[PDB]
Amino acid sequence: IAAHKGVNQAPVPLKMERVGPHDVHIEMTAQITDIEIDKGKIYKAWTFNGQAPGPLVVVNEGDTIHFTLKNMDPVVPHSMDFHAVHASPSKDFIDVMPNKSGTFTYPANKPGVFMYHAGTKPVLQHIANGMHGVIIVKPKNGYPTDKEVDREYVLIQNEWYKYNDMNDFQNGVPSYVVFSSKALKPGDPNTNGDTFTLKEKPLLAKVGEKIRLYINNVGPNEVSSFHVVGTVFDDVYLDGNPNNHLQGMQTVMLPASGGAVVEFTVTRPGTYPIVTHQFNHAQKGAVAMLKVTETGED
Amino acid sequence: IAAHKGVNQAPVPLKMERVGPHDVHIEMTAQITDIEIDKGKIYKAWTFNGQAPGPLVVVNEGDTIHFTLKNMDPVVPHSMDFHAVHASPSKDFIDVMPNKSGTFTYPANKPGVFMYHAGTKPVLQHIANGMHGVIIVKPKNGYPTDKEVDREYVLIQNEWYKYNDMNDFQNGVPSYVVFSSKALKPGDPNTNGDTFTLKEKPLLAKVGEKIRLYINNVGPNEVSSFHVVGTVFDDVYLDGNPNNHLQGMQTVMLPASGGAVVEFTVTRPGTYPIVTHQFNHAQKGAVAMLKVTETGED
Amino acid sequence: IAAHKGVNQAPVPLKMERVGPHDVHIEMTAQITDIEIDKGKIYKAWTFNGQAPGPLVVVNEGDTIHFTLKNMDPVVPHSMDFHAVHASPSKDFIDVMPNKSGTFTYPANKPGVFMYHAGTKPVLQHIANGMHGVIIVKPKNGYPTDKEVDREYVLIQNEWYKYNDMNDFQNGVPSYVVFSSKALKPGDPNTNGDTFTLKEKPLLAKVGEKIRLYINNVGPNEVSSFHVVGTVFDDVYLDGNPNNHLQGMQTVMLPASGGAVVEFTVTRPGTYPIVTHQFNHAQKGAVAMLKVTETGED
Ligand SMILES: [Cu+2]
Ligand SMILES: [Cu+2]
Ligand SMILES: [Cu+2]
Ligand SMILES: [Cu+2]
Ligand SMILES: [Cu+2]
Ligand SMILES: [Cu+2]
Ligand SMILES: [Cu+2]
Ligand SMILES: [Cu+2]
Ligand SMILES: [Cu+2]
Repeated sequence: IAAHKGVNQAPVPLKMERVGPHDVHIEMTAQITDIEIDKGKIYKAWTFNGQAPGPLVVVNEGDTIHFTLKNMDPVVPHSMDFHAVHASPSKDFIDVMPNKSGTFTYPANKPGVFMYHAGTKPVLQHIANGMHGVIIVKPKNGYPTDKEVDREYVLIQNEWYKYNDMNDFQNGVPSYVVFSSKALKPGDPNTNGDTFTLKEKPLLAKVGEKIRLYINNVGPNEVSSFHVVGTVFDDVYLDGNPNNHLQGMQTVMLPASGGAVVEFTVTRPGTYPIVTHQFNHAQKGAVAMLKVTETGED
Repeated sequence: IAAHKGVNQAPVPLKMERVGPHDVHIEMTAQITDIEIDKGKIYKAWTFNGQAPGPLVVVNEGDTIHFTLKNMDPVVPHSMDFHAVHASPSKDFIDVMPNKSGTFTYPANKPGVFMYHAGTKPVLQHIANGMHGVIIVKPKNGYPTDKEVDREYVLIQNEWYKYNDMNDFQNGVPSYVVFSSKALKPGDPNTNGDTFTLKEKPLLAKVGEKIRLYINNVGPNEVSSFHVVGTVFDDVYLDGNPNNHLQGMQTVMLPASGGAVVEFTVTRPGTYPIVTHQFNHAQKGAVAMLKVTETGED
Repeated sequence: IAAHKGVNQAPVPLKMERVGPHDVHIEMTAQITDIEIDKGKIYKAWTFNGQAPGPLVVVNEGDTIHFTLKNMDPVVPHSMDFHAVHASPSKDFIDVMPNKSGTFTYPANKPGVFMYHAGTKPVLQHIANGMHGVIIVKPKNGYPTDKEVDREYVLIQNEWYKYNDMNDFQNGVPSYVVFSSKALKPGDPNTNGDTFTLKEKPLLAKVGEKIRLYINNVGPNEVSSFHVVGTVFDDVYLDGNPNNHLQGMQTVMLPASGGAVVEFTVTRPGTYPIVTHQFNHAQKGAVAMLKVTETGED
């Protein structure tokens, strides 16, 4: 796109603030930002807020979201679709023009780990170019294993294709499949979908801890066979709904846009790979690392 | 196939009649019928009764099916496999020769949403050319959410490939992935697997209604990440068995031949897309529409 | 690999012996063995013990495994990863050098049907070349349907690609997808992943029996849509954990490395195909047969 040549808009922080016991304001941008998806490989991504996947959003079950999208893209309109919400797509997920802002309101009445993404036609084009992310809706009454969990992180899986190539998006194998982590608390890593960061800078944990991961496979195209090497998932909640409760899974099958809450215990010090067991995708980037130390540091 | 050149057998209505409290007769054809799978693109499909996917069959849990296949194909034998039934495949799912009829009897003792398809070797060839469909077996004691449902439809997902090309069937990406709807009651739409009909003529519903969809992904080759934009599935019964009960799913992962009953509420007027979240497949046709109005009409 | 030219190491039997009420010794080899994966097609596979998939391992819930790998490969190091166990991957799943042995100890504290595989980088290369298998961990308190089961078998699904071709492994469609069976009791078939053996020499059962299959899809890359023609799965335990209990499924979706225990009744004499319903994979080998006779013999 001619109007994107040379464009690299610095990331803009997510803005959220609660405005009522059950109402939250959220302000995001659509912007064009260069991301290093593999060593030496820059992708001029279409993003929310300069991250791909976009920034993490967390709300409570029953919150109504008052969402504003500010479109910084000079020529391409964009929109927002939250899987968490009940809304009219043709009224509430509509396009925002270049250099304009739009505000939309809708309720998040279901707990879980939901994909969000741009909903502008062709949707495949907007997602593949990077306009995806996760919103977590915390269950009012928690998860029955809440009191067993020592530490938690968010992981997202996505693919990257040949740059803005709709033929490749529809008919080709992914060039890269990647994990990224999004921060839940101060001190947590916050990364983009790439082949290397979570290998060189693993997530940290302590020997003996039970770890919870909030995970989603945003695609656009592949399903995911999610597995942590050296453990078994004690408990799994499909899409993060506390009722969808499985136990003792080695691997969790996730649809495109599929989410889960998974919990597992790390019993020994060492480095534990995290992968999608579809190992062609793991070979093309989709391996993260969890470093388990005696203290949780290092 | 030389004997199929110029052949276009007009669709023949499904014949069903109950013959006992737990016995039902079913008569279908195998026939060669031109179907417009994309605008300007005719596929000379191998079909049951001139539809692809074939006509909807509904029986009750515990019904024994007395099934007759009349093979109108001038040269290719065909057969029928109902996933709903217990049967001997080598005795009951056997080939019917051109211009011949065969009758087979077997019980449907499990509730749910089952694929049916031709079982003639090579099975891939018969399914890919269009010989697939759904049979629903209604649970004797219903679903626990039966009294919450306001309206219901059937949706089927299938792929189309290069015409009768076994290399493409085995090794290539689908040319099209499509939704079709099959009528449950008088007035319901009844369509074929194509890229456009359910976009131009959406399914209809009323603001505030809870909708049930009986769905199956007949393939032949892909899995499906089934999602309705702007809602969350309140309740999901995997393969339509009332015991396989999930709640609050954003997206339902379906194997090839996999079925489900899904229920969701539409809270606002508008047009709600229905897709497989594997968006390369959605881009190649697999998007339907649900139009929600104040009255349910229009 | 030059040092593999002409190499064909005869299969070596698995060695297992119990050494305590909750401790078991296991000794396996890594070796290079020619396997006929399709008629006239030899694959010089990287294997455990000269089989691909490797030999079946069965232990009890709560057993600690004292595992020894003897690496017979003249030049390539190999390692072992059991999905059943809790372990430190960077200490316990480490490489064993050519002509060396390594011993590792870890507990199997979860019931189910688990993949095992070599964990040497690049892992895709070792799995695709044949270093995969299944370990079953029997539940301390069994399955609630144990008393209904008349007969049981193990089936594994895997793919084969162009010989040791990392480009094909990552980016290409499988050349073959295959089933194999591993013996649970004296007299059971024990076969390798190929396109023909379980067609020409089907598994045997008796009319009216309820059959249990322990199944795993080891990949490396594809998911599986597991289906037995002519029946419906009465009961399914995902990953073989008794808590993950589904009923009345036509087809069971399995991730790469995904496992299940499935149970179904065969009501009539005949030959029942077993397939992955992703029929491009079935067409390329992934069809087995179950022959049901009045006596269970023949
Ligand atoms: Cu507001
Ligand atoms: Cu966009
Ligand atoms: Cu979506
Ligand atoms: Cu009759
Ligand atoms: Cu046919
Ligand atoms: Cu079938
Ligand atoms: Cu020992
Ligand atoms: Cu190896
Ligand atoms: Cu593994």
